Amino acid sequence: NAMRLDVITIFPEYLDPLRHALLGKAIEKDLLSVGVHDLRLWAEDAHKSVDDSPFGGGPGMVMKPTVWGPALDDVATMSVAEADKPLLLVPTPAGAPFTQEDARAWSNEEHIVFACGRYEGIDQRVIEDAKKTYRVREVSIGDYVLIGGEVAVLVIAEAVVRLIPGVLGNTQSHDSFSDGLLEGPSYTKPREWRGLEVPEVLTSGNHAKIERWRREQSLKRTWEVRPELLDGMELDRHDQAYVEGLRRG
Amino acid sequence: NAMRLDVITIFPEYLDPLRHALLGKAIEKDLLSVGVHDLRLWAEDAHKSVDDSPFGGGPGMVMKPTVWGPALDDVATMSVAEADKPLLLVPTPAGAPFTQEDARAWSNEEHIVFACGRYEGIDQRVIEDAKKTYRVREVSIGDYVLIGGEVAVLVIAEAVVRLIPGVLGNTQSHDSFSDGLLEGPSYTKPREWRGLEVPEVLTSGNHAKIERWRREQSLKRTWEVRPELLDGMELDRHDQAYVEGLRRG
Ligand SMILES: Nc1ncnc2c1ncn2[C@@H]1O[C@H](CSCC[C@H](N)C(=O)O)[C@@H](O)[C@H]1O
Ligand SMILES: Nc1ncnc2c1ncn2[C@@H]1O[C@H](CSCC[C@H](N)C(=O)O)[C@@H](O)[C@H]1O
Repeated sequence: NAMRLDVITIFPEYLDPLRHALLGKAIEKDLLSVGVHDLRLWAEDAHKSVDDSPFGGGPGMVMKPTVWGPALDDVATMSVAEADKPLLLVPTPAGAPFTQEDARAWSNEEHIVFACGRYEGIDQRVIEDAKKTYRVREVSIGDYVLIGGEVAVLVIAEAVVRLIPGVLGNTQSHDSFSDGLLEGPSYTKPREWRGLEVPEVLTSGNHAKIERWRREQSLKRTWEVRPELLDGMELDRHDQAYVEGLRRG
Repeated sequence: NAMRLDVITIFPEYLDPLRHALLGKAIEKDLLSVGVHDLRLWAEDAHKSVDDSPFGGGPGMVMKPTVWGPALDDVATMSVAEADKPLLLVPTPAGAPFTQEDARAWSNEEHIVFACGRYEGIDQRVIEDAKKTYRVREVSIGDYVLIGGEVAVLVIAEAVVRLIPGVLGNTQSHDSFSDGLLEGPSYTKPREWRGLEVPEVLTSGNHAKIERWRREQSLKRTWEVRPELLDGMELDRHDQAYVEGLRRG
């Protein structure tokens, strides 16, 4: 019943946070099992080389199929119709964007393997050949350029594992994007701090007005920061009139 | 001349990867200085409490202004006109998206402080009050929900620090999104592996044809995975005709 994550990387230590904070707690609840594997275990030469110059010339290095292929073959055997193949996630800025829908889908997986790139990335034939053994997804965490895939593993792992029942715990298991909108601001005690008062509606005890305030603040934050998300929705008169009030200042 | 990063968190150990791989090398080149601070140092009660129930009712916990405010005040003094204030980055899924343009801008900063949220996040008054001391940016790394802000610090740090001269090193300092397109696939030796041959143009030595192939493959990957990015560009006849050939199959 535990999700198994296997990560193949030249920097195993980068994945130490998979055993910290909430994911570490998930392991102690038998909800998560983590294996981190040094890609160099599969390098044959004495130099433990994992990369080589790109075909076509040009700078940089590309990771070697003769190392990656055996590594992926071996890790797949660690606890065929497509649905029965394990999932292989390959972080790359040229992959389809990671979405909350992906996180929900992947929370159902029994076994996720991650292939972590560095340098120019992994020879593309590794990804194609891996389809014989895995369901393969290339995935970008956003429109920006990282140094390696390891940090993207940590991102995806957080978003996926927190959707496994029991991981968040009784207090946080109850978010942004859920209804197409960003979440608004939150407040706690004291009522007044450094001259700033919590919105008075929140101390009114009136559940209907508090709930409307929360909706307004979500519309307002979305309008401020991601107004194009509102263009994709049909707002009712209450919400549309509120947003028009923002546009008029 | 070194960029200083200070991170405030209830899980300092999560930031251990700031001293691994390339960022660890950057520290050893005097290009980066990292401080990680336990938020609980600023908790007053014997219980070292950093969070409390939200105003308005409802589940979850919100991090306390009476802990965050002093923490941010103290860390700002660690090596006023707006431009002279340090930059405070506050990861939140309700923040403006992190972009490569942000990464370029922030690579010029002398001092970046990160406030890492957990639970429902940080009382919003902390963010507003912090504007007296910092230039403040709320930033989302993507449209998905994480457990804490620590992993988003690792993401932003990779994307920013790799733009500091000297960090990538002579071999990788020369990417996706640079021209609005995703990068295409890369290949290395051997020419044939598991029945898959590297594209023959790449072994032709013809630089003009190789360069055109690289452009086509970038257009193709973008069309496959992010076709809306092509809608935002005026492609010339060579590129538009190529993409139309993809649409016709
Ligand atoms: N936005 C992103 N999402 C997921 N992984 C990323 C990423 N940015 C970089 N990476 C990881 O970091 C590695 C090196 S960056 C590869 C850079 C390439 N020249 C390009 O710009 O397309 C990638 O192979 C991938 O594993
Ligand atoms: N996409 C994202 N980008 C940056 N930080 C994120 C993030 N998702 C979660 N976080 C971090 O994780 C913390 C807890 S998640 C807060 C969840 C909130 N109820 C909501 O859905 O809006 C946030 O406060 C932030 O620090």
